[PDB]
Amino acid sequence: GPGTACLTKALKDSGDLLVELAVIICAYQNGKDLQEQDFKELKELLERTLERAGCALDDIVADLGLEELLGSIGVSTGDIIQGLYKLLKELKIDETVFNAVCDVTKKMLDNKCLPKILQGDLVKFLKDLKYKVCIEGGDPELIIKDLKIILERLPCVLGGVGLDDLFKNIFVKDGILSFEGIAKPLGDLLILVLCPNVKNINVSS
Repeated sequence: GPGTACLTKALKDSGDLLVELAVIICAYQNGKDLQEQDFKELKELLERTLERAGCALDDIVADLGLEELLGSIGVSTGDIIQGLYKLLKELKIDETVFNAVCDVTKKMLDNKCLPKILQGDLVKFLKDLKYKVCIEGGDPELIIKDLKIILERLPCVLGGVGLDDLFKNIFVKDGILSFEGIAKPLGDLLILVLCPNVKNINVSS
């Protein structure tokens, strides 16, 4: 249908749609003890994300067939998410990218980052890491400074460790960033998870 058609083309366009959808889908699927307002905001984010790509969620829901009669007034967001996920696989999306984004999203939820995922801030975070942190030929003192600015806007990823104490434990050592003491979990997340993800995806600054 028109909704699936629009989505199909939109995924082939230069943009962040696949990554953004993966975040939304995996947040819905993995979030723990989600509030009703969380579910409402996730749907609003899906609607907005599709609109920005030139598509309408209503059209997609029509094509998923969720709107016939059925045993409810309205369509459940869970059904939309599961339908959308199945549809994406039918459209042969890059599941390597999808799964890598999904795994990252899971880790960010475990750090209580949902309120910021809801604000659409996660893709922004990956963009900043891609161009300011996970880079080649960078000045490590400058990278430390840039990381400080970035994390200050997404403090949930610090996992309760204050920014000030975290950076008491981040040093240049032998030309590479060194994450010592209480900063080691953050360093692991960057080095093992986030930097490989942002190198994998193509996304604008």
